[PDB]
Amino acid sequence: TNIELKPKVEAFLNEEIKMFINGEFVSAIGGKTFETYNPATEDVLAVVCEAQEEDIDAAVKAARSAFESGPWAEMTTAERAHLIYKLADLIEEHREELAQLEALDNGKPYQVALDDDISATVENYRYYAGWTTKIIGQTIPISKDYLNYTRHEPVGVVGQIIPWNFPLVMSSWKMGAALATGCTIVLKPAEQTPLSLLYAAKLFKEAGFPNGVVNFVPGFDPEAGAAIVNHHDIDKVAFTGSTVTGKYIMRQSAEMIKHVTLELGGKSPNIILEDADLEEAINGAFQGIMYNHGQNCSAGSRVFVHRKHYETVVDALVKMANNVKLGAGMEKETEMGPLVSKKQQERVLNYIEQGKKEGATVAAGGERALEKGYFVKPTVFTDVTDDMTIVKEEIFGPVVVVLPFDSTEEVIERANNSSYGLAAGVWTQNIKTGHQVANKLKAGTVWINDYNLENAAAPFGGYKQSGIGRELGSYALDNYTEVKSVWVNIK
Amino acid sequence: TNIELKPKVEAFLNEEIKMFINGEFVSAIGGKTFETYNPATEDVLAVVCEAQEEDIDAAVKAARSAFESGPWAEMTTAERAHLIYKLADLIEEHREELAQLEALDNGKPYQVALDDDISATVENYRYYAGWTTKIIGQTIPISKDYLNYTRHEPVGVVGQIIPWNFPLVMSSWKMGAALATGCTIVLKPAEQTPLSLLYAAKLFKEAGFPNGVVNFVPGFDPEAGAAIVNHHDIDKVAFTGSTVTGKYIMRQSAEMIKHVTLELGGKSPNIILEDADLEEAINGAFQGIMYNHGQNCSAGSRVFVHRKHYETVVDALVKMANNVKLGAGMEKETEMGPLVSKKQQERVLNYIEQGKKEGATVAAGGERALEKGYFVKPTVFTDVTDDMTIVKEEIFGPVVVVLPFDSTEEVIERANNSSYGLAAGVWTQNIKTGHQVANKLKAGTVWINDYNLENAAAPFGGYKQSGIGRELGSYALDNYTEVKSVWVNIK
Amino acid sequence: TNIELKPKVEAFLNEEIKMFINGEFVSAIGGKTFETYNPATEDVLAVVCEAQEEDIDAAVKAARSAFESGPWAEMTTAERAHLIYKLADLIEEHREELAQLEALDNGKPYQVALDDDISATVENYRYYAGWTTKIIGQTIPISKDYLNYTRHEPVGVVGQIIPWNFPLVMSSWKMGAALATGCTIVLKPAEQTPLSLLYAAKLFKEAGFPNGVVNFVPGFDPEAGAAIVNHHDIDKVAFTGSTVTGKYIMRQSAEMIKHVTLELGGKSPNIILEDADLEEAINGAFQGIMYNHGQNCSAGSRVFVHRKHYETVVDALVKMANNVKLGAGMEKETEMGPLVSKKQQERVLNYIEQGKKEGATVAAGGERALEKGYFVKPTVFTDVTDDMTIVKEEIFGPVVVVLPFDSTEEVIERANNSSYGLAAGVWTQNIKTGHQVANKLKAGTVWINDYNLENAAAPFGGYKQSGIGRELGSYALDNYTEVKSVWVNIK
Amino acid sequence: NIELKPKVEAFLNEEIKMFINGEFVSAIGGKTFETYNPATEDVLAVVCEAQEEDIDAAVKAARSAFESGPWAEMTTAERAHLIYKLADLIEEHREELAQLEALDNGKPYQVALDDDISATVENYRYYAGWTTKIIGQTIPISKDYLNYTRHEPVGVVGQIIPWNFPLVMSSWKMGAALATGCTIVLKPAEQTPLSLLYAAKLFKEAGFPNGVVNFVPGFDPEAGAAIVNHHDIDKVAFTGSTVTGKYIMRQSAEMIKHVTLELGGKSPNIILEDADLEEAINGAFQGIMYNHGQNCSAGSRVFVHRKHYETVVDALVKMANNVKLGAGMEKETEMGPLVSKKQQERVLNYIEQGKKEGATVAAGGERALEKGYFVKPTVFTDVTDDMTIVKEEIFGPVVVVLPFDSTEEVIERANNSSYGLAAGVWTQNIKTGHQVANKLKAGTVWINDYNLENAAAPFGGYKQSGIGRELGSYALDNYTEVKSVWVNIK
Ligand code: NA
Ligand code: NA
Ligand code: NA
Ligand code: NA
Ligand code: NA
Ligand code: NA
Ligand code: NA
Ligand code: NA
Repeated sequence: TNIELKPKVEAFLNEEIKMFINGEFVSAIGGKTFETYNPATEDVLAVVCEAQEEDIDAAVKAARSAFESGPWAEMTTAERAHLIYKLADLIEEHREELAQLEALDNGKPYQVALDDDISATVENYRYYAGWTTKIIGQTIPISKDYLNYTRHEPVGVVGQIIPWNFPLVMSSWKMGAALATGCTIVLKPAEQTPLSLLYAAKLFKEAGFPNGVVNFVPGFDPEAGAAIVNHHDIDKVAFTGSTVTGKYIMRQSAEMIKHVTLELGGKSPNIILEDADLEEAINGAFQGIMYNHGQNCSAGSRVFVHRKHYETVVDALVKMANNVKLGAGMEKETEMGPLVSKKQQERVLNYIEQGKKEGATVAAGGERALEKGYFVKPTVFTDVTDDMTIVKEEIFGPVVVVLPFDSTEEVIERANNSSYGLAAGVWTQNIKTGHQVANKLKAGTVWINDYNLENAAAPFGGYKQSGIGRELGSYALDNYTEVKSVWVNIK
Repeated sequence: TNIELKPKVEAFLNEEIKMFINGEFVSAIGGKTFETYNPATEDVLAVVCEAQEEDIDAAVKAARSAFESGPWAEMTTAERAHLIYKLADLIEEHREELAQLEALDNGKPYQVALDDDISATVENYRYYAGWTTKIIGQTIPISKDYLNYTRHEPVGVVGQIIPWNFPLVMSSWKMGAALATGCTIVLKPAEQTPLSLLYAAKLFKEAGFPNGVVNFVPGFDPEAGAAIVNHHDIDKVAFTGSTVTGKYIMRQSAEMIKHVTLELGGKSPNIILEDADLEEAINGAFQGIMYNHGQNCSAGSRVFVHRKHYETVVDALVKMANNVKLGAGMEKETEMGPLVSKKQQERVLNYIEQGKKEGATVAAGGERALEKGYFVKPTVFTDVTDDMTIVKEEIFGPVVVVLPFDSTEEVIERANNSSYGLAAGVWTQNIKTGHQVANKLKAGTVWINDYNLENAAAPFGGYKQSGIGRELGSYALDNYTEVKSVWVNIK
Repeated sequence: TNIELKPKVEAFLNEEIKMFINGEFVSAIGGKTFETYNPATEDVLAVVCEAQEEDIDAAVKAARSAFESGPWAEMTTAERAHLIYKLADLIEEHREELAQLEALDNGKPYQVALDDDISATVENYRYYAGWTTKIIGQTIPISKDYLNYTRHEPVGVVGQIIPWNFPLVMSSWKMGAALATGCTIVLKPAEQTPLSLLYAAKLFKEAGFPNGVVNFVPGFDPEAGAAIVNHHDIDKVAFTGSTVTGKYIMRQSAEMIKHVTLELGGKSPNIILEDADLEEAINGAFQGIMYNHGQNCSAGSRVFVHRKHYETVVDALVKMANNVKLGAGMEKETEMGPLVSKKQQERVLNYIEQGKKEGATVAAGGERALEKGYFVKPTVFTDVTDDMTIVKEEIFGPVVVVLPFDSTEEVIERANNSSYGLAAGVWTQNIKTGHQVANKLKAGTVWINDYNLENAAAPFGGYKQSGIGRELGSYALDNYTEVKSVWVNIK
Repeated sequence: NIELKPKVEAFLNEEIKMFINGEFVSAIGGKTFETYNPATEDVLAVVCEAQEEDIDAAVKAARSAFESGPWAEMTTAERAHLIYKLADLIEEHREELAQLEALDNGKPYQVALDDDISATVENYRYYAGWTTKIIGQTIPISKDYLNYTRHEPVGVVGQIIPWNFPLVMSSWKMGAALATGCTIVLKPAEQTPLSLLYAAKLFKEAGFPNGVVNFVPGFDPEAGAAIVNHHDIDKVAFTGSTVTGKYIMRQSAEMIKHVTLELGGKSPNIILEDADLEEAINGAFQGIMYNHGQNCSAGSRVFVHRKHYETVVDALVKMANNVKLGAGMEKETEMGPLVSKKQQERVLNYIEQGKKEGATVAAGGERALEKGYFVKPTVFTDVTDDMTIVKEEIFGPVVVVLPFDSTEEVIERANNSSYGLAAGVWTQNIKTGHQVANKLKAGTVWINDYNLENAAAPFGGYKQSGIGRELGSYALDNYTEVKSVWVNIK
């Protein structure tokens, strides 16, 4: 039993989905299109204009112009704040449309898209609306003969690329901080998930964003992706997605000495210590990995359990795994949707095979589910060791690896022995051991007796090969900023 | 008349010069040595142990181990501040020694190595010892169910590579900020100028630095340099030198998703507007380019002159160029010493040639000077245009191009039309013009009615191809930190 | 002639004006009422419920209980930020009603209350709405054995008392910062101008403020004001008004060791140096004193003019003083309305007399104007000396004193020679002088080539007897915060 | 028996001079007063006595040093250097300063050396580092203006400090004020002027230009009032009794002088049911007995969960009777005398008042030894919230121990006080520690510890325990005026 389609999403899917360049909704200069799918049913869900290299130079020129002259270059910070703020309101106004688009286009459940994704995107904008007037430089006291101050100047035209797992919320992670600073934007959504953002384009127009401040260019990584990465007149690039493609972007960026920001993958450890509150910790371990179908860079894909509790938690995770209600995002019953694509499904089925072939046991799941659509069963793997492919590599599906350990110093050593370092979970009732452990984990975010919490105000990012830089909080601003130290001789 | 050699610099130079690894003075593991020259006389100044890849490896291991355990991992921020402070005192103490080594090894005049270099380095250390206790994170008010806090953790083992133009002071730009955050160090000084730093090693030992906190690995870019940029166990990398080599570093760093900071070359404009205080602006224009033999990334290598004053400044720059007293850095009368090497003298005479062949006029200088040593005459070029190699590329010598202009909007445009953006100078008595112009120039440092000022407390660095990141100031600390977001569930 | 009453101000004025306690519009417990006047006609404007000691108690209990429990105490910073922003929207929707109310009740011209007062009140609440999410504390690295962190906790219930010269805007200076930290508020408007704020009360309720977060108690200083400064359960106090009463408030606050923030009077200098753009400076000097009929603690009430220009600026100010069009605030052609009260007209006419008695000359104005109304003619005094009453005391009317000077060193001395230090203006085209002079003036804000500019983002407050603390900008938050330093032993 | 350092003997062999305008001077009118050794009750030294006219010479010297000459023209680096040189000298003279503290204040030598001197050295080192990092803001409002703020030194500051940590308290005051570029008129307590007056040599030697610091010993109604009421002092800072604080703020009002106050307390130290009991017992005991209880943030109220009450009472009584009482300059002393006759009497009198309202003295409750201002460490039992000794700052080694049955009950009883200086929480639970910390109305909260202070971390009172914070970056704001500059560039 189904969620009735919102009239505005009907009217929107009923037509070719246009790109948004220089204030206008447009086709690709050359007329190419591509299809996005409903991953639950595998039908074409919409036909979308495809940005080629040439649509990207157009988007760069519009952003370059909006950055140098016209209202965006001349507004006070109070006016810019006010724009970002009205955007937040219109989005909030269209919350149901956007959540349906996310459910339909990404696959995730409607009600979680609404409660989590949409509300976070709104609040992110609202939080960044707030920074615009508060991005301060320094005055530095050095000597009587000089006034010394710094300016935090927006770097300019920003190229941003985002993946398909939290489409709209990620557009906001990118654009809220970049906009707060006065930059202009050329942003490409993922091929699997363009609809969320191109719908939101209506909302930027209604809010009154001047022409060119924001430019949305959907398409493929080798064409629209590359053309952004390689553009001579883009001042800075931010990317989230595969550790692999990150390497590429940094390499390409070398050429222009362009600042890079990278939010990449993870194999984040979720540590249940001997004195954890097991009630809570089991739920955390399960939510840790299963939330968004495991399609989450910071998923707790390695669940470490003290030996005392090992069997209890395996038994619980197994029971909860076989209980998940799989089905369509737009069906009210659904607890976990399908994976985003056929390719994504095949890759995680592959990993499960490698798991088996390496000698690990599947204690639940391990295979596809349902009649059509890209589903996989929640999977729990057991009898696992540290050097196994499934324990080392990011799978990006509802697949968890559970790992006994015997001492605190041991679990920190094994949690840290990864070139990933996005996130980590620690479950202990003890005040001393919670901080001591959090301190010693090499990870950008540590939750003590929780997991998977994000907020506009708290920075998020990787150590080691999980990333360069932070997004969210005050920290994300520095990425979009170029520091100028002015010395005024006054002797 | 010669500056008399210091007893301690004589003893140091009488022996093979050792590397500094894990608290110990040592030879290269394979016993290789290389020679470093006195650029005034072309003699061998010293023989120096040469670090190979395996030496770099021993430096990383010693750094990794001083980072994870032992006194440096365990001491309070106050004990760390004190070490850095005592270091600065010890340097102040051996100031004449270090100044002679800079005169001898690098070439610059003794007195200016004493008053500028040694003194700035001492001051940089003292400024940074002050940060150690004040490196602060946030507590973030989000919700009554969580304590949210960030930690600024040292990134770990830091690979650092510096050039030959301000050898000691440049070692402090790297080490001050890094050590202040708790980081550990493997640092390579330039093949041309290893002595300052290797002498200074005595002082880190004497100050009581724990073993392996700091490691000094003299040698070549293809060997020691590459081994640092490629090492898998180095967490972060910092480099200053050619935009050329910067690109290579950034590209290799991509493999490991390693954070990079780059301080690179410039073609910095020094702009003399109509209402300049002309007597002042003339000296700033001459000093802007001639200071340190023009071997200065932020040299005012393009002097822009409002047309009314163009002839006047040229004549002055010519008369001044021809009066500089060239000689050995250890002779008392010397105002400008030799260029650092035969290679550098060739690169610069070459640029001058290209200058002549593209139609520019050599108004003063234009050739080598004296019987021996790597000397080039201070050089003034007129009848230049924006598209000339000599006006577009970094020469890295005492060579200046003078350009007339007719309007402020014109000179703004022409100053900015460059891939570089390290520094700029503007001279004007007017309150509005000063800041308007400063705001409009794309440059990491803008001096209004001054030039070439640096201080520990003020960040320095390039826009565009002049770099990524900042050194000095609070800002430099961010380069050596990883931000950890901790969520403490208190529901 | 006349601007017609808005329907909603008509409805509001046909009725007894109710107070606002604990989310309810109420009468005084004892049912007392008082009158407020149109200063243009002397007519009764409205009758208003009069808060007594018992009404303050009821207000404080409601604020205390809204601080300790219920939605305001539970809600996230995001929700709290959102309430403050919806408030600002409503104030903007009612912009015309609020401006009429201000013109009618305080006396200033409608157009300026609308363009200045209301828009600045909107912008102040928009600005602080952004802060609630960014009131950050510190994590302080001291020793591995501890976690150190500080929380900025809201002080609690705060008592705020404001004057009559900018009634609504001044309510936002106090409440914007206080509410952003999560404090609750008991606020008393001036007896001359309660209307704005009590109309604004609808808007707090309609925006969804929880019961008791905000409580408005109109009345008199000996009853309602006194009950506020003396109340044992009010945690913190903030006042703006005469230096005299500030003294009283600070004294009284000593008995409870209560943080005080005071915003008081001035005798601010506006200084025209030899190389000023004389045209902009003349206008700047005239607006500086004449804006808001001189009822402005930071009015440029001593105009210092370099000798070469004295006569020119005296002529122009006399002519300008003679030309201002005096009229009711609700007549469309009026440039300056009347002073707020009979008492105020009397005090300033008295100052004028005194000025005359001490041997100063009245170059313009110096007497009442029109048939009815608390009007006073814009007034210019010449032949003044530094120890005269009129040049030392705050007059709070459209009365200015013009003094010649001969050197920069001289005018700095004379400007600073005052117990006041609220503000200062300097007019010069020279980049050195503008900064030199502004560095040496003892004033909380200094305008170089302008005057009377305020913005939510820039701090305002006085040196010496002009006050304690700052309002506006990030700085104002500190006044409403109590710093907690937490030590977590993790040994 | 610890022997006098030769430079300490030299210092005490002479009348003790004030320090004004870089000069060691006698009082203009020639008055002197005595300071005593509170272990032996003999005069320890005869000190020049500052009168109103001396404070007035000090303010002039200070005003002049702020407004012109080297202290007003130095780079922040030069100024930092002077502060660091001071810290070194203090460290060089650590044994001398420690002995003076032990002799003048009464505290044990080893503690004076290990705590007081090292803390004061650290404070100056810490603040020397700030002088270069006192930054203001550049504020992006509009393109027509450059907006920036300067954090300027407020000017000549007036500082008054108590006798319980004489040298460290001179640093909490001077460190942050000097870092901002202010100049100083400082009065040490009449009971303990010596450390400061010795340290004055080190300021001169470090190269402080004349009149940057000026030290004026004497009495609160003469030198003290002169400072608070002086027309040319820009700002005032005081630490001492809640009562003198009211007077200070009261007087300060007349000139709209910024006040910073650090005052008394009755701080709770709360042992919950899941504390580590061995650790919480030691902390409860140190928390009150450290520095003989003459410590505004002494945990003078120990709340114990009912389950553990009798256990901790037993241990506190045992440890209270174990402390070794004696002279500060004697090798084995763990706790010395109170600072004066008047203090010893105030405290015995609080003891009487507790007995007579019905509390039981489970240990101590009377003077100790033949001569000197000693009182036995004292533990109070059968106490209720209502009693004098439980509401009022006693300021001696006297603890009151109270049972509680619930976390809500103890939080409310801890908070039910006009004080809020500090608090301690003992519990092994991660949630409970931060919830409780969050709820206590107190400027610093220690979780599983007590009495920790460090130059980096703010210290200060809620409610009547003070206004403002000292230490940390926070302290700088008290010594600063914020100037907001607008530059029209339209
Ligand atoms: Na799709
Ligand atoms: Na990384
Ligand atoms: Na050399
Ligand atoms: Na750059
Ligand atoms: Na009225
Ligand atoms: Na004041
Ligand atoms: Na004494
Ligand atoms: Na207080």
